[PDB]
Amino acid sequence: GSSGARCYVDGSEEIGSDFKIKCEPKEGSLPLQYEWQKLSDSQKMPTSWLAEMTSSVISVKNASSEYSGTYSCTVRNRVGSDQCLLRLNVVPPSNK
Repeated sequence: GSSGARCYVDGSEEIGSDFKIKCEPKEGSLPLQYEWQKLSDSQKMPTSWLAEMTSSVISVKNASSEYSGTYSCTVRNRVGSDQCLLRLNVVPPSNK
């Protein structure tokens, strides 16, 4: 499939739901430099954003129904320096 960049997100929006993010840059050889970028009202995640600076695989909690934002991934390798688009959404279950 993708060559050099792997970006996708696994997170189901629910009060106390399941979150997960994955981003790994594998272009023929090991990458040079890469860092994550996101826009989430809950942006306060120092240790979490550190792992995001270089993650490969991440797990989060949907404990908050306000964790809906547009994520993003950035990789820079002489052999494949580009960006990525990631997304995460956490909200409350609309019961009928």
